Amino acid sequence: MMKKIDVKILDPRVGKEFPLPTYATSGSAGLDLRACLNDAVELAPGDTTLVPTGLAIHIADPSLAAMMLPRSGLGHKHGIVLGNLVGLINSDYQGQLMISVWNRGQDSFTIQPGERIAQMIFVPVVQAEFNLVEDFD
Amino acid sequence: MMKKIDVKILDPRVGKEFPLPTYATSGSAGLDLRACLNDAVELAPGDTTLVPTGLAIHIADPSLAAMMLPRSGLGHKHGIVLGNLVGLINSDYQGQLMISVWNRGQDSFTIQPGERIAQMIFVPVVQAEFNLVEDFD
Amino acid sequence: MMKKIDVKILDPRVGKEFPLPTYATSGSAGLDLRACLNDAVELAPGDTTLVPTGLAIHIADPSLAAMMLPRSGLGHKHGIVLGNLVGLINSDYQGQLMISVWNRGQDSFTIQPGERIAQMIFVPVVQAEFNLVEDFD
Ligand SMILES: O=c1ccn([C@H]2C[C@H](O)[C@@H](COP(=O)(O)OP(=O)(O)OP(=O)(O)O)O2)c(=O)[nH]1
Ligand SMILES: O=c1ccn([C@H]2C[C@H](O)[C@@H](COP(=O)(O)OP(=O)(O)OP(=O)(O)O)O2)c(=O)[nH]1
Ligand SMILES: O=c1ccn([C@H]2C[C@H](O)[C@@H](COP(=O)(O)OP(=O)(O)OP(=O)(O)O)O2)c(=O)[nH]1
Ligand SMILES: [Mg+2]
Ligand SMILES: [Mg+2]
Ligand SMILES: [Mg+2]
Repeated sequence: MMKKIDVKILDPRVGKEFPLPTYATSGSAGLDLRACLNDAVELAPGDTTLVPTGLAIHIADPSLAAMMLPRSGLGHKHGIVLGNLVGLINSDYQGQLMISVWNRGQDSFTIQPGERIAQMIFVPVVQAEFNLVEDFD
Repeated sequence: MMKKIDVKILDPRVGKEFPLPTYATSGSAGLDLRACLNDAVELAPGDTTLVPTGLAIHIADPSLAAMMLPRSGLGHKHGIVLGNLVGLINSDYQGQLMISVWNRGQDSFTIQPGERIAQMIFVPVVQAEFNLVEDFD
Repeated sequence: MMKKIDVKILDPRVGKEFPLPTYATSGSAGLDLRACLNDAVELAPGDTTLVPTGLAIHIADPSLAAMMLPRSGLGHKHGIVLGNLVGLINSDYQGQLMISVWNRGQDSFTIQPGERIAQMIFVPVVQAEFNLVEDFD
């Protein structure tokens, strides 16, 4: 299923020096997000840094959310994952998309400007209404 | 999409001193879960603690699951995430919802009673049946 | 919702000595994945190891992805989680399914051959097309 998502470019290098997020292939679940940075950021073991994307999206449909995830290679091989583990993006969020980058491993890592440092999937979400009961079936 | 989910209150403070989980806004993907605790729990760096919710849900529809996730602020800023990383709640689970709270950072943290310590999304899930093949297309 | 997923057995012990992944119950969201190993692997605190499944799947439908997650018991109780935190499996991926096993805790752990070391859910995914705007609504 396809959905057009409104995006506001906040940094003029996004779409230019830092390409807009893209699906690496046509069967790819996730779009790879790029670090919108002026200079490289050295992330020491155990440390977390907030990386700008230079963009804002507005999902708008409350039946939809996005989830930011590590990329497998960075996570597995380099211990470069998310400080919030999974980043949940609400349909009504219109701020800048930010990446909490966490070095969960033993080796210092250089986050380069423009690096595809995380990915994001769009998934349907269901809004629950609680029905109080004394017992289940 | 909307779904009524049966909930059993297990601790009588849930719905009273500890509010039932709620969507912070109407476009929010996740419901914030509250720590059903008698007293605050001090979580040292690197440590994990099992936090009760004082509630049980029964999703019941095998086309639906819930996923518990860190909240971004706690995860990023405080290193307060999940010890199981993501908590998957099965449609047929009827036990108490529990939160594995893990301090992945360097600073000791006080989990207060009633704190919105994690969030939960409901997502559709697909049940796979494997089709054995010698080769793909 | 149900979906047949093509699977290629890559190791002849899969489906024999190492059972194919299964839903523990009929309301279970996830299939438990087994470590296709010749011998046990001792995973020291803080270390990551790549575990084969001995199988390959081909989801094929770009409206579907899988997500690999820790199992709650291993994650919470033993600190045995995923080095990539969540493993996203793309619809067009046809390689061997691999598990990045990460010991996030303080105790050494033996990964036995055949152990149900992680689980996998199939979720619908939406492919986004960006619509550039100057302002949101
Ligand atoms: O990796 C992330 C995670 C979240 N967000 C944004 C989008 C999301 O809608 C908002 C709030 O996320 P969450 O609800 O997980 O964090 P919170 O701590 O509950 O903040 P709030 O009180 O605003 O809901 O932060 C990001 O930009 N990056
Ligand atoms: O953060 C969590 C994660 C899970 N659960 C409950 C709901 C879920 O349905 C059950 C089992 O979860 P999972 O299948 O991930 O753990 P397991 O180690 O495989 O236990 P089991 O053998 O019972 O399936 O534990 C929670 O209360 N909190
Ligand atoms: O735990 C995992 C995660 C991923 N994969 C496979 C399936 C997935 O389709 C592929 C690529 O995953 P991802 O896109 O997260 O990693 P990447 O670093 O971006 O590699 P690539 O550049 O190939 O997309 O790796 C696994 O076998 N196990
Ligand atoms: Mg990728
Ligand atoms: Mg929130
Ligand atoms: Mg299980």
